[PDB]
Amino acid sequence: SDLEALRKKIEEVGMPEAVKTKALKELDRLERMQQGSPEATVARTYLDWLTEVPWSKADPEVLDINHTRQVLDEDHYGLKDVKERILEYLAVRQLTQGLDVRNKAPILVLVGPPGVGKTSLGRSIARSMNRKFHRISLGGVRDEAEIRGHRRTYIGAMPGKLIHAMKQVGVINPVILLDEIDKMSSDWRGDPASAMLEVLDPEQNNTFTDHYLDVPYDLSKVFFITTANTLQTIPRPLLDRMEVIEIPGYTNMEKQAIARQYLWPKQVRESGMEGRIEVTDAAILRVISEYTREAGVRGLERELGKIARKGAKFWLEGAWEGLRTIDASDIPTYLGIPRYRPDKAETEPQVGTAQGLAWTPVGGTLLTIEVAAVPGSGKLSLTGQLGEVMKESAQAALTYLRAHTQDYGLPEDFYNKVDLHVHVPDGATPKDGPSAGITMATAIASALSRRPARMDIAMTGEVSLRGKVMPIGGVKEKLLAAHQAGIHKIVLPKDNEAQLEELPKEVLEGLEIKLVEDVGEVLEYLLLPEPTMPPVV
Amino acid sequence: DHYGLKDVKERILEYLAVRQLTQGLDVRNKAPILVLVGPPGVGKTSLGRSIARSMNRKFHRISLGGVRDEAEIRGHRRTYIGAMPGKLIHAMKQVGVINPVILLDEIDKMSSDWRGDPASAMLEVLDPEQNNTFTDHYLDVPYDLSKVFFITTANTLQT
Ligand SMILES: *[B]([O])([O])[C]([C]C1=[C][C]=[C][C]=[C]1)[N]C(=O)[C]([C]C1=[C][C]=[C][C]=[C]1)[N]C(=O)C1=[C]N=[C][C]=N1
Ligand SMILES: Nc1ncnc2c1ncn2[C@@H]1O[C@H](COP(=O)(O)OP(=O)(O)O)[C@@H](O)[C@H]1O
Repeated sequence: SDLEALRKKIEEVGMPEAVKTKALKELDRLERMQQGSPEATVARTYLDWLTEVPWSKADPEVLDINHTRQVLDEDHYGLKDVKERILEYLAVRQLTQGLDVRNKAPILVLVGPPGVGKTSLGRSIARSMNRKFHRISLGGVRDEAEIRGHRRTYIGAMPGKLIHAMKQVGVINPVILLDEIDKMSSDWRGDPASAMLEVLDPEQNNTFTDHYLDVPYDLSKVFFITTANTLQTIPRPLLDRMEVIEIPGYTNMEKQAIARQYLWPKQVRESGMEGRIEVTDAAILRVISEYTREAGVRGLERELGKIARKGAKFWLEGAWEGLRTIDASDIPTYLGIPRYRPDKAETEPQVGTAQGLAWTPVGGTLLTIEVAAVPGSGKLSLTGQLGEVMKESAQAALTYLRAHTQDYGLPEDFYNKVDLHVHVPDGATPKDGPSAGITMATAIASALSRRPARMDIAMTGEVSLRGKVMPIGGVKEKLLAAHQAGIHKIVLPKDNEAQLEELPKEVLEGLEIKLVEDVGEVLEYLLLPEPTMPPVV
Repeated sequence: DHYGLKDVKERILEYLAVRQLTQGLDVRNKAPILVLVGPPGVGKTSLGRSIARSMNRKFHRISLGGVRDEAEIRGHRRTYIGAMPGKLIHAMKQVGVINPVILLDEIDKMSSDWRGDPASAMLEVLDPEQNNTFTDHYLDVPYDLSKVFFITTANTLQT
């Protein structure tokens, strides 16, 4: 009577008319499963979903931003303006919920380096709305292999892994998540972006065309959270209807915060030791700096585990009572020898030198431009694997000085008898871009005038010929690098006064950001008023 | 539809005249299909949907830039136990109007790799004496492509 039990469950689940006739034809067709079977064994994976797929299994959608906020921060730190845009996508649905919402609304998409929080939010955003998070690992699909299930052309007509999200969950109003959509390639037959349109259509996400599940499934509420790292490979006909929210990356303060309570324990327990060893907050800072050189945090936790594991072996090597503590005075005994020096400022004013700030995709760096003035013919040597653009900024600063030899008390004929030389340690890393011109403008001015330039001041500003300081890019990462180096005075163009707000409130208080517009402001600020070394001529 | 463009719309009012004023002849005789240009601030094909809507017709769209294979507009032979025809007839299917206007969707990045160049496919329907003489793999029968008023518009005119 099992061939009749298929009636019992198919007639009782659901059922919408859109999927009613889809069984009334095959409710009888598959009963020939004694011989073969071309069309009787290929229908057990037909009802076993239909007899098991949920219908109308609803859930109380959270209409309380405090239900979300008070638990989102319960899982993640910082990302304030980021979390500001997150809620900004949330309550747009609950303003027209039920009807006049599912018909048209943008799609949330998260982009950021793969170390920073990208998937945990999915479990965080879903649990905060009484649904079921699901991490469809799309990394591995770049072709027309499985974006919609096969036909009934074989016995292995297992549904599409996409619609299996509707199978794995037991409700009809889930939170379905994707991973790294830019891991595709739409350059051959069966464009893998075509189906995703219908899957993500803010108009027909209630019709899921397939090849074995011939009926386009009707899914009323399917909350979506899309993740990626590169906007480029993301399909074009999909990107154009996504209110994408970027995920920036961490700072050396929050990097100490997360690992203080999240990464360290969630790696200590799994390290056998369930509270029999603990690392001090000061010690983490070393591991924060001297071994962590990643934008995200995926690289960080691996070190702490390596501490725990190699720490665990010490127990079997020799026991110790209670919990053993680990401070910044014993870390190398666990992780080995450091791999990245810190970048600490120098304090004592030096001749013809300045503190340059450089942006890098993994943070910020404090570079030290240094120049020399030797009796020569007037050449200009720009050394240190400098980029072609920066070399232009060097003369740009130098030429400005040449027309103002009296105004800063420079040598009258330094264009002619003083052969400069600009170096930027280290010598192996390609340094590029016009922003550092304000600094160069300083050291060159100092080196000629023999008045030292104080180093407790950071500076960065692109220079123009007649002398106006122009805006730069990446003020956020640079300043953050400057503070963690221990600098408390910064010089910055007037234009970038706007983007000063992105810094945390604390660092902004720590720095006395001098805001300038012309170089004449800087050279009075930075140069010692007295001559300490003899000139060239 | 939009605001301004008094120097824009008429350049199609000076285009549709060749069809109404002369029907049967000079209405499908290899007419010059449109093209538009402007800064990258204005919504340009936003006028597109308001062309059929302006003439009461309907509208469909297939990404010709994404048209680079035979699972696209080209046909699927009837030998198989399952296969879908080209999106040309499918486009005709989703619509209920034999002349569905189609913007040249993203053809601005048109490649011409294997499985039929999307240009040769247009040659059949675009040619005024060939559109009535289509040919599928889904079928074999010369299928009369009456009209698909392509609205060509992009900011690339080289590849
Ligand atoms: B400026 O262009 O933003 C700056 C100039 C500079 C600063 C410090 C030392 C040397 C030069 N350069 C950079 O920030 C560049 C990145 C860049 C390049 C072009 C346009 C914008 C930004 N980064 C570096 O040169 C760099 C950073 N870290 C290590 C090595 N090089
Ligand atoms: N704001 C945050 N608070 C706590 N942990 C975080 C935060 N952001 C990221 N993480 C950690 O980063 C890790 C990311 O891992 P995973 O999700 O596998 O990679 P991806 O970042 O590519 O999604 C998680 O283990 C998570 O614990």
